[PDB]
Amino acid sequence: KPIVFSGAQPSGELTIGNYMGALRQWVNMQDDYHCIYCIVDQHAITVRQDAQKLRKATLDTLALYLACGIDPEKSTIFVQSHVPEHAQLGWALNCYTYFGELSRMTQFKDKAENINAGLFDYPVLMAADILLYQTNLVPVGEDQKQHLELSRDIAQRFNALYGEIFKVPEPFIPKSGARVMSLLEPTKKMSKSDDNRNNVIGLLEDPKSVVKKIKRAVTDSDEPPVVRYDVQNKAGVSNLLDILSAVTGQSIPELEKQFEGKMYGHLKGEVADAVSGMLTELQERYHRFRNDEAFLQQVMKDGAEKASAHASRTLKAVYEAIGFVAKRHHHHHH
Amino acid sequence: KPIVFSGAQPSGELTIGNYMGALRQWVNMQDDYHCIYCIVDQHAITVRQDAQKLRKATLDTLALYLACGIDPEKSTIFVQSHVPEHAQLGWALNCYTYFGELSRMTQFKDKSARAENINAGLFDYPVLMAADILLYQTNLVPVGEDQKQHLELSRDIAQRFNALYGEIFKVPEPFIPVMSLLEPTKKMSKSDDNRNNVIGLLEDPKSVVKKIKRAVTQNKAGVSNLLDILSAVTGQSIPELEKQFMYGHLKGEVADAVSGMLTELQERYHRFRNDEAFLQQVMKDGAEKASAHASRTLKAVYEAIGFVAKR
RNA sequence: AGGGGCGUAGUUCAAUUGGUAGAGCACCGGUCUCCAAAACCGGGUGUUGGGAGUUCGAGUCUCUCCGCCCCUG
RNA sequence: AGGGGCGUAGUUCAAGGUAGAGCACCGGUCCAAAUGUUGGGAGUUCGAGUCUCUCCGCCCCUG
Repeated sequence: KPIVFSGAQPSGELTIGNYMGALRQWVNMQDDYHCIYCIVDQHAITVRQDAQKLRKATLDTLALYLACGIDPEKSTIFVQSHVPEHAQLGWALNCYTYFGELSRMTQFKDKAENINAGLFDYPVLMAADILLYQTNLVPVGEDQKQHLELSRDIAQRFNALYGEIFKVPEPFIPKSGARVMSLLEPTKKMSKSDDNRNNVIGLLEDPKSVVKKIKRAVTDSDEPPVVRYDVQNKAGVSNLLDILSAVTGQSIPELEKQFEGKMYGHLKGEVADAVSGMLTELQERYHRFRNDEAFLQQVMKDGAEKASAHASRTLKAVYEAIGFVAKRHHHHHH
Repeated sequence: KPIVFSGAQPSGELTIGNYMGALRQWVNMQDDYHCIYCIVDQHAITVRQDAQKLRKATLDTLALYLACGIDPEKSTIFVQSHVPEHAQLGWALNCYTYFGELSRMTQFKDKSARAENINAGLFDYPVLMAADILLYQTNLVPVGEDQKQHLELSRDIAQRFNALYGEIFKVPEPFIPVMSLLEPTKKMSKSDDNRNNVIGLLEDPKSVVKKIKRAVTQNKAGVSNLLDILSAVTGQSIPELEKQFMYGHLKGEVADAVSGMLTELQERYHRFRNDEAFLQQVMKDGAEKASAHASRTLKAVYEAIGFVAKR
């Protein structure tokens, strides 16, 4: 079974695009694949932020993944900081990553108040994240192909010097989920990092907010009004259909037939009642999980236990190749 | 009691300058100070090298410190990598050290002048040295071998993290404390390719006699230093030596003097070095003792930073 | 550890010679759409880093603190 | 993932016609001082450090 590493950034309200395009289909693939979901809190402190907020953000992100359907029996779900092997391999990989590679990373080269070594050094740690678990499928994140390429460069550069300690990871492009485009720029896809949030709709949004946001979405000035799928000409109405089709499963031609003679104010309202209906169940659930302090502390405890087992195997193999003397655990440790 | 952290580079072979300069004294200081000795194998990989050699080295270096007199039950001696807290705090302190400060470092800027392995390692290491120090609530750091900037930075980071989160760290302070043979104008350093210009703690009289015979002989400083050595080897002074003392006699006398200083050192090493079970026990006990302290500091950082804690 | 510097609406920038902190962009309304956009029509930004001085008058001069930037070893 | 550039002895180097340096260190005072693998392979050529191709390592660049 192929092993898949995804990272859950503690900040960044999951959008309906994230859900329907990616995580929804990945919920249905936990038995075929060995999916690992790591809450990368050590990657978040690269940017300064409120200590209580990050702690709550970590716990928020956990419950929502659970709320999105990640089964902690089938899949491994943990907090990056709770598995030391991450920092630990991170340092060793610093010695097999070159200054220029890190500095030519398009993001950093761009950044202006916290040019910390975290910001610069994150891509090595992100390669330590992938490589510990012998990952072979990586779902290439947003604006982060560079990063996986650097992981592949690191792992080959290490394995070339010492042997196949690591699996070279390949990018994961699963079943393309729904096509969710930004609500005021249907040319652009929906991004969790969108500074203007009217292009987005988070998974935990008031039915009112869902309505207010789909109401402001861009349409066209076609007279007569038409609900037809033309991605070139009718983008915003195309997008409204792709979203709706995704929530309901109905086809684009079915939707067109259903909206014959209806205007856009109706399609909007209809798309908003369908979105918010989906998010009521997933929001019901979320709070159950978010309130169940015990259950949360258990999914963490069990989850990190499963990770830190698989990671120390790899970390031992690395430190062996490296030239280090092994930690002396107990007389009868092997 | 004042907590002293000192890092032990595996690869470098210790010189008589190191021992009479520091260790010999420090050995007789483990009851007044809380001394900590960290064999920094993770700082060693920033350069490429033979894996098997390092391993040996680490141990050779460990066993040599135990022979020079370091009590594993009075001090904390251990191998850096055997404590994860170091990389854990290294990562976190990476996010509080500025790109400028690091690039500004003399040691990097220069390798960025030309240019062999400009790796994240050569760049981020001064942060890891800061993790090394702040983990153990260090009070005093023996700064030597062009590592004053690295303490300054360690002080400057501790001041910064503290100023934002609480006084979780202690600001380290520089502890206030022989020249190279064929270049008395230069000091005797383990990091000198010419080991004819140095004299190892484990060198045998034949090799010790041989190396000193070629010593260049304040205006005759090769003489002056060759005498200074005896001054610390014998216990005598300069006037007693200026009176007691051709130059072959001085050379032959520092030979029998220094190799006579190395005796219990060498004899202890060969028993320690081969008793791998003893080493295994010393690395296990030091590491267990180090984690217990380092994990305490680390817990406090992880709470200040805002991380959810484990259990 | 020494040594230099910078700090203005959300953002990018002004404010001559010490005399009334303003623009673009973004954003917000209003008009406008079935809804949106666009289009017009307006609107509002600001801890001038914090504090202390100097002056009749300080974004402009001085000090101090803060944070960051640059330099050296 | 793509696109350029570089590679000579320990080190810095010199030079389509058969590879020279320097510095470094090793040889020759009581004591001390005071060389060739042109990255590898394959081509083109009478002839290849030089030209083409390919690989390897690193450097620069883009997202």
